[PDB]
Parts: sequence; structure tokens; C-alpha cells
Amino acid sequence: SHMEQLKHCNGILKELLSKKHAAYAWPFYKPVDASALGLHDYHDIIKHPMDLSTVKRKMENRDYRDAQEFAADVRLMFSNCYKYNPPDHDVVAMARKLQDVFEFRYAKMP
Ligand SMILES: CCNC(=O)c1cc2c(-c3cc(S(=O)(=O)CC)ccc3Oc3c(C)cccc3C)cn(C)c(=O)c2[nH]1
Repeated sequence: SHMEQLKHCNGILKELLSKKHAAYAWPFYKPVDASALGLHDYHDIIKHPMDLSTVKRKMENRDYRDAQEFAADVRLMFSNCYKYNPPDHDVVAMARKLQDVFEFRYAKMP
């Protein structure tokens, strides 16, 4: 059922924000601060920024109708990272590590 799916999505998000994954999850906790970092073209390349704090809000306020909507936002956050950055950048490697955690937990959802 849809409500059961979202309860499991809450657990996945809790796992992505947990201390065990912090070494690679931290660049995704908050929006990219393009202005402070001097990434002048970030909002030109990334039309729909996404981060775990936004996913946390949409989950708390029940803005996701189903698990697929939650998965779309999480994957959009990783896709933005792959889209913007060169493949050798440390953040791209951190995103792949966190995405392996998300994809595993999302696939194992009962
Ligand atoms: C081609 C150029 N790319 C970028 O400099 C770039 C930066 C980022 C960051 C990012 C956001 C912050 S923050 O201060 O905003 C909040 C924490 C701080 C560091 C960040 O990255 C770094 C990381 C993760 C490790 C070492 C060095 C840096 C600059 C996030 N994400 C998701 C990106 O895609 C992205 N790209």
C-alpha cells in the first residue's frame, strides 16, 4: 500500500542522514551554496536543485503521494551532482557511495 511505502521511505531517509554515512552524505544535507562557493553557473545548469533537507521537509509534510515520488527527488539530487561536476571530483564519488546506500535500501523495501 501507498501509506506503508512512505513509512519505509521515512526509514530510508533516516538511514541516509545517519552518522554511519556522514563521510559521504554531508555535501547533500543542505542545498549547494553556489554564491558562497563561487559556482556562478550552478543555477543555470541545475534547474531543479535538490538536497536531503528538502526531501526531509516533503516527507514530514506528506508532499510525496508515493515511494516513486520520493525516489524521483533523491535520484534528482544525485543526477544534479553528476550533471554539474566533472567525474573525477570528490563530490561525485561521495554521491555514488550515498546512492549505493539509497538504491540498496529502496530496492529492499517490503
Ligand atoms: C565543479 C566544481 N564543483 C564544486 O565545487 C561543487 C561543490 C559541491 C558541493 C559542496 C557544497 C558545500 S556547502 O558549503 O554548500 C554545504 C556543505 C561545500 C562543499 C561542497 O563540495 C566540496 C566537497 C563535497 C568536497 C570538497 C570540496 C568541495 C568544494 C556540493 N554538491 C552537492 C555539489 O554538487 C558540489 N559541486
